[PDB]
Amino acid sequence: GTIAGSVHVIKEIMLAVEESKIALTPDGIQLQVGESTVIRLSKDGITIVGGSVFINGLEHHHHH
Amino acid sequence: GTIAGSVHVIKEIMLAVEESKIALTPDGIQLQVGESTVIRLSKDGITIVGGSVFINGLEHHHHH
Amino acid sequence: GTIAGSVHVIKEIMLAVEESKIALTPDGIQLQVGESTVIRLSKDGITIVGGSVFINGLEHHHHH
Repeated sequence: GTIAGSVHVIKEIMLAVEESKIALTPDGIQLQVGESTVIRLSKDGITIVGGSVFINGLEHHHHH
Repeated sequence: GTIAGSVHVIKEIMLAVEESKIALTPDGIQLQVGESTVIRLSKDGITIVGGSVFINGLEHHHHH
Repeated sequence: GTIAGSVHVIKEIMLAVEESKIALTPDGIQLQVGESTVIRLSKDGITIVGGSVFINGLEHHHHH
């Protein structure tokens, strides 16, 4: 399905098309596609995760 | 021009101001400005490209 | 507060929930949360800054 919504009572903006979503809340911003591609922004920083992440042609590998 | 639109018949949300665009589809999310700055998110990962990309002050150079 | 708005006279789309904002203008796109987490996209490239930035589990440290 698809949802585009802005609500204040409880404060959220959501844009969604199936599994692709952008959400804004007082805690920050999340962009995601499916279950494992996610960019999250919060007051304290940013997390970027993806099965493959490429930045200007160079792959950023996983660290555990 | 400028466009902000949500459509389901065919499933897409688009936010555009001239050459700056964010689009959501069932395939993922794309953010772009002009023809060569792009962040794309898909089920399988993320690509980030820009003439200059800086992350926390450090430049990420191009790899071919 | 919360704001979701599209204006053309002067050309801007803004999505905001308290300190979390996404703005599109002819100059590009900015996503931010609070005062120091920011992703900016412009015709010339991309800047990503956050108190902590992690990409696929690896921290990207600050360079001055």
